[PDB]
Amino acid sequence: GRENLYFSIPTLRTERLTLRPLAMADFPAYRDFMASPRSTGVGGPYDLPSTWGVFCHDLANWHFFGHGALMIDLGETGECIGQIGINHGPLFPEKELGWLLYEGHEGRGYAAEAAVALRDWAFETLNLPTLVSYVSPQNRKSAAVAERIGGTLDPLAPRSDPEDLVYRYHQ
Repeated sequence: GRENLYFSIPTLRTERLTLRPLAMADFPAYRDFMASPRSTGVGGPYDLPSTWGVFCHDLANWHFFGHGALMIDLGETGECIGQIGINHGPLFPEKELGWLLYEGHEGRGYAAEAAVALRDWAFETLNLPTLVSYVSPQNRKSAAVAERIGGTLDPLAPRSDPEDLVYRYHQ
């Protein structure tokens, strides 16, 4: 006669990767990257306050928008090799897909694999009408990844830096 009347951030799996929520343990390697010349292709290097602000933006976007950054781990091993994310808020004119890999992990298709997974998740689960990536015109590596995952340059797209390129993705 009784009745039952009373009733988060994703972890995505790809072929080779686990894309999972940010944790404080991740900050040291992230800061190492962001302080270094390696980061020039994501607008770096950055000072510590700026690095902390981006890391917090990366996590907080989930709460605010239902999308955000995920750390990239290899398989079930827990080895963290970089980050993939979708960004919005006052610093991004449109919802924006970005990625980075730590030193030693390029050339194995990891960035594209992570980007495809989060891109598809956004289009499928969030039903986003579009998605972009902001890429500096000298950044060959990011331009190649963007184009591979189906991005096309959009010269009319808004952007915070007039010298940036904008890749746009669809469907």
